[PDB]
Amino acid sequence: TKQYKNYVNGEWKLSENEIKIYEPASGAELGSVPAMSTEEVDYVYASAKKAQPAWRALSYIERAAYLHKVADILMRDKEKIGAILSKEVAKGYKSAVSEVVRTAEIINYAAEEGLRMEGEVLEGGSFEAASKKKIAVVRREPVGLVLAISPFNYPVNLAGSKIAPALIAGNVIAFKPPTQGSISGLLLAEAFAEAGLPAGVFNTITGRGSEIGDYIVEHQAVNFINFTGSTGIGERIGKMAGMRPIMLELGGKDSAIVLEDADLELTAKNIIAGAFGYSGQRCTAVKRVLVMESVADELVEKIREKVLALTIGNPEDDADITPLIDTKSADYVEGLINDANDKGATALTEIKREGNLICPILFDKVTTDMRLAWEEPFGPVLPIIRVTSVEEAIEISNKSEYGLQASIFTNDFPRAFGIAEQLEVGTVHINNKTQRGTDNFPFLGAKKSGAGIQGVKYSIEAMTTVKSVVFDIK
Amino acid sequence: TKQYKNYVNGEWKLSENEIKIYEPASGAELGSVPAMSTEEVDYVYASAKKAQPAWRALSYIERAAYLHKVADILMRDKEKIGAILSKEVAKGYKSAVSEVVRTAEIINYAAEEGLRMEGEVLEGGSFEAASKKKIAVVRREPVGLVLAISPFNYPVNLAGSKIAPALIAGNVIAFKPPTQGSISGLLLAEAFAEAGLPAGVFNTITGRGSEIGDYIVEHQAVNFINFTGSTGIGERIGKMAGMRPIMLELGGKDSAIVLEDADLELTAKNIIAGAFGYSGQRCTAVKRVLVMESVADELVEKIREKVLALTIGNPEDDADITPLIDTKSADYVEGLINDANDKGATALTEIKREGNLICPILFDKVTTDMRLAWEEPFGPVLPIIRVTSVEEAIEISNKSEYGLQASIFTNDFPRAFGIAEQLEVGTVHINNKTQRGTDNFPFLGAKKSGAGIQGVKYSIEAMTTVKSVVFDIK
Amino acid sequence: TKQYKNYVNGEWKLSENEIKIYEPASGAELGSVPAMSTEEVDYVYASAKKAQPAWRALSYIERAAYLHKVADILMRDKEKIGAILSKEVAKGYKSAVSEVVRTAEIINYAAEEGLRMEGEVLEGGSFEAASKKKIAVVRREPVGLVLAISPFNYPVNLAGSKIAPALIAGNVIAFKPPTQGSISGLLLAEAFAEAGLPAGVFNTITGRGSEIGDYIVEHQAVNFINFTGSTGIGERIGKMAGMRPIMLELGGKDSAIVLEDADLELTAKNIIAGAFGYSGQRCTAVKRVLVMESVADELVEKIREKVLALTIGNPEDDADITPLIDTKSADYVEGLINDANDKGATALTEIKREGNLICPILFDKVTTDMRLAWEEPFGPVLPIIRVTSVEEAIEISNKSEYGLQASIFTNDFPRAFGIAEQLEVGTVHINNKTQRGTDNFPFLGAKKSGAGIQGVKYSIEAMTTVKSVVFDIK
Amino acid sequence: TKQYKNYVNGEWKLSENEIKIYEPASGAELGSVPAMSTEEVDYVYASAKKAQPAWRALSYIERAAYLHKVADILMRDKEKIGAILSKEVAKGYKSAVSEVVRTAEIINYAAEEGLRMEGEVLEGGSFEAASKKKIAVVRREPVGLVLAISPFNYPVNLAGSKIAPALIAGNVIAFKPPTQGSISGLLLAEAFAEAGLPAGVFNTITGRGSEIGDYIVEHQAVNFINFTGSTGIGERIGKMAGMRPIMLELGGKDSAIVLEDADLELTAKNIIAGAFGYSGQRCTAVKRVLVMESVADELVEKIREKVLALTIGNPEDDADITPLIDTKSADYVEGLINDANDKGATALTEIKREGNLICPILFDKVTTDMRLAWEEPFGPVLPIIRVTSVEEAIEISNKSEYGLQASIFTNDFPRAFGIAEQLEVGTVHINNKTQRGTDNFPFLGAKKSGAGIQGVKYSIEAMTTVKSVVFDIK
Repeated sequence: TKQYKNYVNGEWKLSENEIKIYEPASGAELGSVPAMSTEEVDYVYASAKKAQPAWRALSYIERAAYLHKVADILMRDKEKIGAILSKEVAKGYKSAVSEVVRTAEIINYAAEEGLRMEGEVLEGGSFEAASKKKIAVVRREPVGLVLAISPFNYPVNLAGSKIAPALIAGNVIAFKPPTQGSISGLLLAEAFAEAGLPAGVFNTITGRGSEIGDYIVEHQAVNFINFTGSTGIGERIGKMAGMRPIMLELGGKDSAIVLEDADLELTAKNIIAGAFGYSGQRCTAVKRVLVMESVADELVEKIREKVLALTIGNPEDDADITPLIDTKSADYVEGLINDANDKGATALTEIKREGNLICPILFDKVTTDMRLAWEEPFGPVLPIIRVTSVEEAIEISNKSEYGLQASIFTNDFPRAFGIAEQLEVGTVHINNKTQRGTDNFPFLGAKKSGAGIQGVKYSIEAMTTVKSVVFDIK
Repeated sequence: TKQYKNYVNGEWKLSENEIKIYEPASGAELGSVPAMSTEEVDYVYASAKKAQPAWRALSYIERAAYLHKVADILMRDKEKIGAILSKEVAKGYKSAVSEVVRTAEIINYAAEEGLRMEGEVLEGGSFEAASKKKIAVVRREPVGLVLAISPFNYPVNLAGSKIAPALIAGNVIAFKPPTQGSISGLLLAEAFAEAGLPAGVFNTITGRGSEIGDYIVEHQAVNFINFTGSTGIGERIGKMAGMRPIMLELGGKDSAIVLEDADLELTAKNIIAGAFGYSGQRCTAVKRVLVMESVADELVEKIREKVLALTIGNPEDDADITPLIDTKSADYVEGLINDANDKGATALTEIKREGNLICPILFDKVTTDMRLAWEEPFGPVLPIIRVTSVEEAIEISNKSEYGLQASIFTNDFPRAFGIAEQLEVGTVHINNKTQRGTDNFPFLGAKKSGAGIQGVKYSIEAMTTVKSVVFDIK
Repeated sequence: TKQYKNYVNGEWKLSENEIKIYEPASGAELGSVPAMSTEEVDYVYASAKKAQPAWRALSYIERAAYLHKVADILMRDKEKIGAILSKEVAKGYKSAVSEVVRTAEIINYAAEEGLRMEGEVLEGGSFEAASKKKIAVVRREPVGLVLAISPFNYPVNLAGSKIAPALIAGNVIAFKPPTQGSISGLLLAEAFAEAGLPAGVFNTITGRGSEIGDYIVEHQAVNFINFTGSTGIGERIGKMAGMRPIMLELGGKDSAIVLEDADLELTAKNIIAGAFGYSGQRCTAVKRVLVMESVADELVEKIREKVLALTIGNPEDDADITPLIDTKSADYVEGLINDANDKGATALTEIKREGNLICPILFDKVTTDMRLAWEEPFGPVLPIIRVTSVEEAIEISNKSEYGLQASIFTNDFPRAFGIAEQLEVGTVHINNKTQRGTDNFPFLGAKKSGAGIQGVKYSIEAMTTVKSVVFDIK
Repeated sequence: TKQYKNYVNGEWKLSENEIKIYEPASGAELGSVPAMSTEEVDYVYASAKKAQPAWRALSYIERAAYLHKVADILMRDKEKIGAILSKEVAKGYKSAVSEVVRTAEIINYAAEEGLRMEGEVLEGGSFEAASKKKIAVVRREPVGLVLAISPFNYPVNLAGSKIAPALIAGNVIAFKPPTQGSISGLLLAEAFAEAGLPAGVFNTITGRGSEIGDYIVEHQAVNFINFTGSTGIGERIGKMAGMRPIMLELGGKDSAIVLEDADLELTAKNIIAGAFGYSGQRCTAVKRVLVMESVADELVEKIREKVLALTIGNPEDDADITPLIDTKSADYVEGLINDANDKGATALTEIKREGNLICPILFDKVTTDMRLAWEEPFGPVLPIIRVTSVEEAIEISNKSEYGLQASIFTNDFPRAFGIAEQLEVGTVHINNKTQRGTDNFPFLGAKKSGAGIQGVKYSIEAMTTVKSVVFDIK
């Protein structure tokens, strides 16, 4: 079989055992990745800790140059990498190539953002007259070794957004991609290998959850854990971290609040795009519509018609709706569809499943007593919940355990800003669908949606600490 | 006569000659102020330069405590000071007392804003690998001696907004109030004297323009000139400054852009307040209305009626419209009223003048061919100019030589933000009248309206320089 | 007995059970504090969550005014409060009064630091051409309810440093002081009650660890846990926090690195002050001396003599060395003294204990094989460890599990900066003893010494989150 | 003759008249440049003002890409450009090639520094309770058209340090290089032409001072004047600017303060390098040594010997000492040498001049009564002034009208920081020669040495203004 290797301490290494990966859309084998042992994980960390001092000793300019080369290589092989990424996670080909390009953009931006690292000088005389000759020279420093873990829906992009910001500051990296998406993660590692970064500064890890899952997080060598995935695992990682710093991006149930003075055509278009992108397999996606009753009927018809125009099919054909990641996922989405349909909701598009390919579906008349009103599906299913007041919309929205982002469709901005202050989310989009949009902007979530503030600049601050040197002037 | 003295080097001093001040509303004598000689100005500067080093040597906390005491004293004597300020510049009594309270607020805020002064530490390795062991410790420093000159409409408030920000940073002060308003300026000086600031750090100057006007600005001892007054004088000061730093707040012809979807009642109320406050004797005041033709008639009627509700009379009665500062001013405003009325404009309120008291007047159908469409009157007269497109409104607005602030009345914010980017002004108020409002916000003007960015924080940065100390780590 | 009450939802409340507090120096009863039940804790949290929205709705200026009043009241009653604080934790009277004054200073500073809260505006066109009309308006927001827990050595000061920074931002407070020091904590609460803050925004909690210890931390109502205490408890709190934000200040074993070119008299004086203050019961205190062999003998003699000049006795007499907090503590310190003495170290001052009062002791010839070389004693005992190179000093220092602060005594600054970059600590003092010194400066620790960056400004950033509003310009 | 053209509005243009340029070292003709008329200057400005709006409308990312291409082209042709620059200003070949490379570094750095432009959001409730619902969205904006004028000693480097920072922010450029160095300036223009920037955004100007000198500065189309040259011209430009913003880097007389505990070998080496680089034709260069008497004799001998090792000759041979820019310059330097020698100073190296090539000379026993002690020579001549106290050194130093930078050679840093606070300069180098070193660091001068703060980041802030949009939340 086409056997892939891990990049450890400047060497490509196979393990005694391996894991075979198949294509979610065809079932065809793509190749295999190593199934690491805890001893092999120990070697990755030892190598990283060994290389850190010399990496930190380099100038910012040299570290940025390395990252810039990685990005150039990725741009060169985007079609090559995109081809395999498309097949591994059943993502449309064009979209798969876009993820690689966006990974290059974030890597370049983090390189330049991080080389403009600066500290501050504080005055003792600001707080006390007797300490006026005392000043504090404060400079930023890396936290050490960072463990970065990416998700299946963006195995390459949501890896680079952790790796580049960590490396430019002087930290070393141990990268753990998702098993379903590990081949693409190893393809990303090749660019780092070709760029020539010193041995041990960048390493990869692959294996089975029951063998190295808790082990990679609990390890004393790890100084920071940056992760994107499920809420359950995220909660667990937070506890296993102890008092060590973390960054987590978990679930979402983004709501789109639609007022009576909204532009319904623009609203309909943005909701369709945000809700069905990648078959609904996104954390930042419109997952519930809270619309004022007086404009509900009209909005639902626009959305209904647009759903019927979506393409359904294979990754190679660039279909809007592709097969879901695995059988277990489709089974879950199916169970939510049954609950709503059996409880009274009105399905405005046909319920159909062939293999793991679920056709897009719009559900009207959804009530807070239904599972679909609160649970994150991660499938092509959108619920419409009608309200009679903006106050009610705010209550239902904040009632959720999630708080990633929110959309407000209205022509009254001062009012939209007021509502936005009340919503328990990280980001609020006015007259636009939710999105991580513009990686320079802050990205965070409230309640169970996460911990820590992302976005290039914020990721760098998060994965660095401070060093204060105090002395008296004579 | 009640003879006032200047505060110089910890002493109250009279001059051989004096200037008598009268009340603009009654003509009654208020007292007299010294008419300084150039030699006396030389002594003020010599004293200030002598005291600067020891003042700079104090801690930030000690300098803030002094300023806080000045503010407490002003609050104690607000009725006392307000009484005389009301009579000196013909400002309503209540309003006169408000200026003193606002002066105390700015003094306290500048004290606390300035004690939180901090520098930065820069990395050599950001720009060049070879310089990675080189860092730069950058701290703020005062510019030296600051010459502060206040205006007649706010002789105390627009003095403190220069003095406090300058003093907290470590600069010394030479304060020159307007001749008509010098008594109030000397009343402000008493608080500084009672607070006990060291001799020479704060001093006052009074005299005749033809004797010390250019002299006080051209003097080599002066390191910064902070001024508020007329555009002509401002231009002249900029030239006399040479290459020395300055801060100027000059004229204005603020426009209120009214779109077809605006709330006309709110628009009418804000325009009336902004245009007639203190009889129009303000730089930041609505001085021209650019309204879309379709809503013009309705807006003009609301404004017409509100003008008729304004009170007209004496300062002691807290009238909205009080007598103008002097005869020359009323004569000028009168000439602008004749030009417009003789050229065809439609006066919607009677033209009346008794002494230097001009009744408020609204002019409809004003064209760009009239003087009133461009010239700053500084009197109770408001011109209405009708337009047929937002593009035309933007052209007429930017056509002016002034660029202080602007108002936009509309319910479309994204569009308002777009228009705002096109307007050549410092500040744009959406659905509200222009104003220096909130002294923490930046205050500046484009084109002929000024030089430098004001507002507490920005005033401190402006009146300070930087000191960079570079060394290599071993 | 003199029975104290908790301040809950604007009311003073007793519990069914109580805890009697005695004076560590005399054994005399001071009074009693409530022993809360889990239901009573539920009421405190419910009240706080209920009052938060209206508290957040107030302007920054109003919240600062409240805090300023609290500080003024504390200053008024400093002797009154200091008298009892001195007796409760066996701290010298004058020093006890100083803690109250410093608490007032931090409360006032946090009020003014927090009202100058500002956000940022980011450009979409910085990252992508297609997003140039998109901007992000980012403003700070409170995290919700903050649980503040203070230590016994600074029950009032290290309470206010958490409370004020939390309150000014818009968060509500639940304050849990140490049981031994709960009376002083309740005396601090009286100032908050007299200042008139709304019911529910500030509340206190007192009780037994085995009844409400884990309960107060695990509670879902709590959004942030700010704590100062032991490393063991700190680790536990971090785990119980889950993925919720925290702030921890734990143990320390600060080292004083002394080079051959150091000024030995200044070094000796600073080491004596830092090591014996409050009988060694401080986290930021010189706890081990790593001196170059060639200057060791001379330094040890200076330190020896200075130890003999320290006063020993009762709190009311302002003695340098007062009785330790409790019997268990003295027993522990005693065990460390025996280990070192039995293993070969050279005691240069007599070993004596009467009650819980341990006389100050200096130990020379300490080796890394002794407990005293690594364990935090929290008693008047100082170990001297000789080295032969700066490289050895750095290895021994970083070998510790703690990393709060460090001192370097030398006349070569460029070299001191280089060493400082290698030390695994938060703050490095050059030619001065360690200290939290100047509460505006950052205060943090590495490894097991803590989590999060303190200092007024940093405490405010830590206990706040961000809210991003994104929209497109037209 | 090899006739060069100006780049105007996307076209290369000749003028009716021209100016022939010769090589300062050989007298051989290099070619010719246009001698523009005032009408031709009018066309450059009209074209620039016409192109500005569309340039400002592009995204930051697009403007940075353009600048990055300019830098890549310069790197490609460095030998080509360096060859001619070496001959035009008589600069060593290798050094001439270094200037081009450094120009590329600054252009790339300014591109990335400028795309990370961000504003701030301010709270109304910080200053007043009644204004809590009012916020200010503040974003940066370009000033318009920038006139950049470079010097002869760095015609290309000190052009790019103005151009790149101006262009990335959205301003348009009109570049005026020195006549002696205009060919190299036009070679720099070719890179901008090849990079394909829109017509009118970048333009060049060449001509005679008596024809377009005041004209280019006084022109109303110009919004900012950025200049590097002589103090006399700089003063004049400041006055001609009126109240428009400026940036000036003028003369210098940098002093090297040498204390008794200094490392004399390191001191000697740094002084030689700083004083004789490019034959002393630098603003930031050690121009006077203020050494404590007790170590003077030893330092002077080291310096004496090192001067004798300097190479003297032609640009093509990479000599340390090359011929001076013109005859008038050599004549001036000669006059300073005579004054000192005739007044009693001790010349420790021979006085020799052949053509415009003056051999390097060291003058000991210089007194404040000699011209060489205060006047900027711009030639290979270094004066040694002995002092008896640090206080005296500080007085003599600050006595100068110049205040660019300063060096302090000592092993006592706390003391060096104290002295640095007293020195009236922009930058102070501890144990190193003066230099613009690291273009990310701030670069400014006190007194007659300039106006405005340079350095990449500071240059961008200087050539931009602010736009404040204020509105109320509902």
